[PDB]
Amino acid sequence: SKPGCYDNGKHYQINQQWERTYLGNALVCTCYGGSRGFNCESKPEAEETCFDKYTGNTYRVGDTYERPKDSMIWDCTCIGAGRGRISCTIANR
Repeated sequence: SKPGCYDNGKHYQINQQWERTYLGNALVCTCYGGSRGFNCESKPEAEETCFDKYTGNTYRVGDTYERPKDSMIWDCTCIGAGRGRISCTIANR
Protein backbone atom coordinates (compact mmCIF):
# COMPACT_ATOMS: atom_id res chain seq x y z
CA SER A 1 0.00 0.00 0.00
CA LYS A 2 1.45 3.32 -1.14
CA PRO A 3 0.19 6.41 -3.04
CA GLY A 4 1.94 8.32 -5.81
CA CYS A 5 1.72 8.75 -9.57
CA TYR A 6 3.91 6.79 -11.99
CA ASP A 7 3.93 8.17 -15.54
CA ASN A 8 6.34 8.42 -18.47
CA GLY A 9 8.68 6.37 -16.31
CA LYS A 10 8.73 9.18 -13.76
CA HIS A 11 7.66 9.28 -10.11
CA TYR A 12 5.62 12.45 -9.62
CA GLN A 13 3.68 13.46 -6.50
CA ILE A 14 -0.10 13.56 -6.22
CA ASN A 15 -1.70 16.80 -7.41
CA GLN A 16 1.23 17.03 -9.83
CA GLN A 17 0.97 17.70 -13.56
CA TRP A 18 3.14 16.34 -16.37
CA GLU A 19 3.22 16.24 -20.17
CA ARG A 20 2.53 12.97 -21.98
CA THR A 21 1.17 11.73 -25.32
CA TYR A 22 -1.93 9.78 -26.32
CA LEU A 23 -0.56 7.19 -28.73
CA GLY A 24 1.54 9.83 -30.46
CA ASN A 25 0.17 13.30 -29.75
CA ALA A 26 0.48 15.94 -27.03
CA LEU A 27 -1.35 14.90 -23.87
CA VAL A 28 -0.99 16.50 -20.44
CA CYS A 29 -1.83 14.62 -17.25
CA THR A 30 -2.86 15.60 -13.72
CA CYS A 31 -2.56 13.35 -10.66
CA TYR A 32 -5.45 13.34 -8.20
CA GLY A 33 -4.09 10.71 -5.82
CA GLY A 34 -3.64 6.97 -5.49
CA SER A 35 -7.38 6.37 -5.64
CA ARG A 36 -8.68 9.12 -7.92
CA GLY A 37 -5.82 8.57 -10.36
CA PHE A 38 -5.02 11.00 -13.17
CA ASN A 39 -6.87 12.22 -16.26
CA CYS A 40 -4.70 12.99 -19.29
CA GLU A 41 -5.71 15.59 -21.88
CA SER A 42 -4.40 17.05 -25.13
CA LYS A 43 -2.83 20.52 -25.03
CA PRO A 44 -5.96 22.59 -24.22
CA GLU A 45 -6.94 25.22 -26.79
CA ALA A 46 -10.36 26.66 -25.95
CA GLU A 47 -13.05 24.04 -26.58
CA GLU A 48 -16.42 25.41 -27.72
CA THR A 49 -16.79 26.03 -31.46
CA CYS A 50 -16.73 24.39 -34.88
CA PHE A 51 -16.21 25.37 -38.52
CA ASP A 52 -17.92 22.85 -40.79
CA LYS A 53 -15.23 22.09 -43.37
CA TYR A 54 -18.19 21.28 -45.62
CA THR A 55 -19.17 24.93 -45.98
CA GLY A 56 -17.21 26.71 -43.27
CA ASN A 57 -19.89 28.04 -40.94
CA THR A 58 -19.87 28.79 -37.21
CA TYR A 59 -21.49 26.40 -34.74
CA ARG A 60 -21.17 25.87 -30.99
CA VAL A 61 -20.34 22.57 -29.28
CA GLY A 62 -23.51 22.76 -27.21
CA ASP A 63 -25.91 22.64 -30.15
CA THR A 64 -26.83 20.10 -32.82
CA TYR A 65 -27.60 20.73 -36.49
CA GLU A 66 -28.93 18.24 -39.04
CA ARG A 67 -27.15 17.89 -42.38
CA PRO A 68 -29.03 16.47 -45.41
CA LYS A 69 -26.58 14.44 -47.51
CA ASP A 70 -27.66 11.89 -50.11
CA SER A 71 -30.82 9.80 -49.82
CA MET A 72 -30.12 9.31 -46.11
CA ILE A 73 -30.74 11.79 -43.29
CA TRP A 74 -28.31 12.09 -40.38
CA ASP A 75 -28.14 14.14 -37.18
CA CYS A 76 -24.67 15.69 -37.10
CA THR A 77 -23.44 16.86 -33.69
CA CYS A 78 -20.85 19.60 -33.24
CA ILE A 79 -18.68 17.33 -31.09
CA GLY A 80 -15.57 19.43 -31.65
CA ALA A 81 -13.94 19.49 -28.23
CA GLY A 82 -10.48 18.37 -29.30
CA ARG A 83 -10.92 19.82 -32.78
CA GLY A 84 -13.82 18.51 -34.84
CA ARG A 85 -15.61 15.24 -34.13
CA ILE A 86 -18.84 16.09 -35.94
CA SER A 87 -20.63 12.76 -35.56
CA CYS A 88 -23.43 12.19 -38.07
CA THR A 89 -25.65 9.22 -37.24
CA ILE A 90 -28.88 8.25 -38.98
CA ALA A 91 -32.02 9.76 -37.45
CA ASN A 92 -33.01 8.11 -34.17
CA ARG A 93 -36.65 8.02 -35.27
